[PDB]
Amino acid sequence: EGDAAKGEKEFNKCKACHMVQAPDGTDIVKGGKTGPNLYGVVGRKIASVEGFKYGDGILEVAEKNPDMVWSEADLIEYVTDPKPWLVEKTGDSAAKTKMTFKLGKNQADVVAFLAQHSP
Ligand code: HEC
Repeated sequence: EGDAAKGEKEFNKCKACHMVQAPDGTDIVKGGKTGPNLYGVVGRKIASVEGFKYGDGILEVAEKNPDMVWSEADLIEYVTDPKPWLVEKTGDSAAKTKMTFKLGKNQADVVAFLAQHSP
């Protein structure tokens, strides 16, 4: 539904904290390590990157929904603002988020870009 080409450019806003790197080490987008690798994130189980120290809130969503993977819809909501997304799922207004960056536009496009590299 989104446009991956605009998504790729907008992802510049994410790359301070996230890379897109394939399992063989191929860099699609070089980025930081503060947040998890986002290669393959679309259709991935929520908070499931081994070795990453996730916050308590996103782990609670995964524990409550053990089979739940990132849908495009959920990704669009989460990247808009992680906090209300966690609050809705956990029912805890104090739910912890390690990510507070907000993307108020072009969300579907960034998600389309990520989907192109979630083969
Ligand atoms: C650092 C300041 C960040 C920026 C800028 C962006 N994100 Fe992020 N992200 C960050 C952290 C520390 C975490 C872990 C969250 C937690 O509470 O543990 C995340 C997480 C995500 C996820 C979920 C990944 C998973 O494996 O489940 C996604 C899908 C995600 N981030 C996407 C994303 C995008 C698209 C960004 C730019 C618009 C972006 N993040 C910015 C840290 C940081």
